[PDB]
Amino acid sequence: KWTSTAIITQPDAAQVATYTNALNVLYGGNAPKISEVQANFISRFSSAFSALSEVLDNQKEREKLTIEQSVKGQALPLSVSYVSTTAEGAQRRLAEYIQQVDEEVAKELEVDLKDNITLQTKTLQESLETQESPAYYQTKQTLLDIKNLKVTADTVHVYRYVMKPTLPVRRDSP
Amino acid sequence: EKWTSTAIITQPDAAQVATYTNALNVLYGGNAPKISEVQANFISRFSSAFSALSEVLDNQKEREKLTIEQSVKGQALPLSVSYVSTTAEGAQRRLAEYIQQVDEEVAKELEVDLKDNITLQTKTLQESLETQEVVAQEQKDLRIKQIEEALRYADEAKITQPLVFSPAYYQTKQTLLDIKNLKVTADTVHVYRYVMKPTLPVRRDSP
Amino acid sequence: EKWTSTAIITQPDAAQVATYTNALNVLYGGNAPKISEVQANFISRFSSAFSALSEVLDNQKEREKLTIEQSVKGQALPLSVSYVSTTAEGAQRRLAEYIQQVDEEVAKELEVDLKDNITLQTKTLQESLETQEVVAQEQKDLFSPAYYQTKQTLLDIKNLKVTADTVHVYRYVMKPTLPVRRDSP
Amino acid sequence: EKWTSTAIITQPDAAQVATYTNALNVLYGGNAPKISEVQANFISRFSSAFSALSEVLDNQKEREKLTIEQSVKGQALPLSVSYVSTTAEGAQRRLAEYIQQVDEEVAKELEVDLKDNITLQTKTLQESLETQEVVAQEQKDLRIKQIEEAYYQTKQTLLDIKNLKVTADTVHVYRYVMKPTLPVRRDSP
Amino acid sequence: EKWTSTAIITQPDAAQVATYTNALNVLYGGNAPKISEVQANFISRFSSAFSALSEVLDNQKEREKLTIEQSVKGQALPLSVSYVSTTAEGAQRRLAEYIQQVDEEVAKELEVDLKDNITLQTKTLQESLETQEVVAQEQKDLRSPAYYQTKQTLLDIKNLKVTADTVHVYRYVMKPTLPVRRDSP
Repeated sequence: KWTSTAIITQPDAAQVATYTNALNVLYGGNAPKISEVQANFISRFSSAFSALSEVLDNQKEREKLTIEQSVKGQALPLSVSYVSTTAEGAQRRLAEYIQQVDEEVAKELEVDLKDNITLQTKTLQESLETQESPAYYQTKQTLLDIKNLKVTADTVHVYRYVMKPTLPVRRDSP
Repeated sequence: EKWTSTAIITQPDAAQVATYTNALNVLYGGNAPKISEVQANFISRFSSAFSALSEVLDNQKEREKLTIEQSVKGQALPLSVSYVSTTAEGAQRRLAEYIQQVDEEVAKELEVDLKDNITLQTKTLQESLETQEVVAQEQKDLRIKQIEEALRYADEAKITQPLVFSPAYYQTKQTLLDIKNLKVTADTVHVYRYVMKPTLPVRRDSP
Repeated sequence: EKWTSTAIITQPDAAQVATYTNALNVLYGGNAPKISEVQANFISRFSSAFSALSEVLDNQKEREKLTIEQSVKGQALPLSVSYVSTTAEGAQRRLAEYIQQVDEEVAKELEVDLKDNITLQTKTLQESLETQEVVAQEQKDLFSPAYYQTKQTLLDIKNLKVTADTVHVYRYVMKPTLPVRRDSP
Repeated sequence: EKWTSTAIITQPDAAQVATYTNALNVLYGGNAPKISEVQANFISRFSSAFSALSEVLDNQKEREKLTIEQSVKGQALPLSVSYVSTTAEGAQRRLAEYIQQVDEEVAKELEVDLKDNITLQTKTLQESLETQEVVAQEQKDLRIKQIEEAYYQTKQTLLDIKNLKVTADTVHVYRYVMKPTLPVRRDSP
Repeated sequence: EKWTSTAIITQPDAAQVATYTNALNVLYGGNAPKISEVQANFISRFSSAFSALSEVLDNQKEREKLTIEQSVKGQALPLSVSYVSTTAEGAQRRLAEYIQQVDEEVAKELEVDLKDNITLQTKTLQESLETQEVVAQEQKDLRSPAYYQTKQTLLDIKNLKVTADTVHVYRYVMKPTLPVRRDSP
């Protein structure tokens, strides 16, 4: 028994920007702030990561995955940990899990947008059917931008490391 | 013969709140609470109720242990709820039931709290127009007799002697149509969302 | 021997705060707190008072255990209060009373705070009305739109019906409990 | 022979903060922090300093146990403070004296901050009065040379600013919810 | 045998943050975050690093113990930082040490970021003035004093001296202590 520990935090503005712009494009000044977006992402992460963790404990060969606030009482950072049989085993699995979550959340979040790109086209292809016009021609520019952006399956990250998972030097006290 | 089952639940997403969020705009527009806020209020209402059920259940004659705690001690969401029982699927069954129980219990309270708002809005809006059109009549009956005070510009005054109102009052009457024609499906209002469904305990607890 | 009764309480209903909140609009228009903010205020004053009582009851020669805590840990509301006593009925009884004690005690301080200002603005508004009345006539020798506002707001101020049965600083989520079983000795 | 005294303390009420809040409006108007925000900031300062005292006192040869913790664990206000001492009446007196000690200490540190914000607004207001004047009068001379070959309130503000001396005696950083108690039982170890 | 030094730290004051905020009030102008927001971000950045240091220091062959926890439990600031070491004075100095070892580490990432931002704003206003010189040409091609403030600022930006030794991400509330007693089993 050896525990690897990573420390993680909300994705930085850079890591969101792609997704956040898409939201501006689609929603103007009703689009949520950058800050809120990062906050939402790490929320989504932790929330899913703690499910992984109940699940991992609820099996024949049980595993201890862990998410807690690094400074007890402070929203960020979050420090995650994992136990495995060998020092390098932990250090590698944690990382794998952190990524496993990230990916799975991210995927779902990309789905939301690629859904909204088509679900809020039904207001853009629905102003052409309203005509067939002064402020009305701005809708033509917005639909051009809602076409100009492409949500690549590698843009969104819902977390950022503060400390990459550790190689434990000592083994766990039993 | 004690096994806990746990679930992880969070605030309801926007879609599950659509119904109630709309009706709140229709009835209020500007001062109407943001989706964010509604979402929060809902989960808050759930968690509060579930923590009461919890207390009830422990003060039963035939004691039950149902719990609610923050999944990441310190973070507001998600909440992880758990329940101990006779058998593994007993726990898993009952957890779920109890979750719907609270959900529903609260969903009803909301639906009631809404039809209560439908009442108090209409009461004032009808009473506003009943004061607006009691005097916008009167002030136009004053004019038809303050001009009928004939003699200061003589012949032309007899030509001085069909109501159209502000588009401010025209809007109010149009919204009060929507507010009086607001339909509340209690089966549409959902108060929490799953992160993880109640678990089927593989092991068994013991101290 | 020792029995613990337990209520669960929360911030007052939007409706339960309505009169008070209104009275603050009439008295302050845009510096007047949101309903939501009065709600949170009120319960905060409840729990602070309730905390104090608790501490006092423990500092008696004849020791009493009254406690307040967040029902879901590290989640603001609801709060669950509890009382220990010698009989299950007695525990339930005394709790509800203490909750009421606190409620009323806070309410009447908040009442007295508002009735300070019904009295206080009827002084600060003749000092803007009857001051602008004779000071108009100093322009007549050597009427304002803001003056009628002052007149109107004062008219509203005197309409205010605030009996100390206005203020309610908490609502139950669950009324005190009748404990089947006593404490683990 | 150990006896714990206990006060419960909260943010100071709107009135005890009157001057300082007004003074903050005088210099910033619509961008001044809310009354509420000041109140919060004040008690936050009290608290932080109180916990310093507390750590300091527990590092004497002559150890003293003075503490501060939220009264409702998990809820920001009120917070309850306690002090242990040798004689019951001795605790109650010292606790209150300490509460007063911190209060005062902090008030002074806020007095300074008022002054520092005066002397930093002044030099940004004047430097924007001068830069609006001597760069828009060089636009009046780029209209005269084109013809050839409420900011007065910002000064009024500045006079109110100049006439904003605020007494030290007004500022209180906490309000009691419960004045420190006289312990009836003694502590059991 | 084993001794514990303790410091209490907070968010940095306006003064310590001025240098950095001024620079943001230039290049982002009115989209610059509030000082409140800046101070907040700083101490956040600090503690995040402090708790990483702590994680590393425990992992060393000879384990080392560095601590960060909220001074008043469940209150945001102040933080209580602490260090254990063999000797009294040694635990004091090495705390202080590890504290500045972080303050620096952070300031340097913040210098790196401001640098990066300067390089973006310069190139974002180069790319604007290369189109504005396609419109300044256009002015007397068919035959504002507002966009002459854009080039006027993009010089304050071009200037900006911001040395990483003038960026402080924490303030002491209490300097690391000299432990009178040793610890205990």
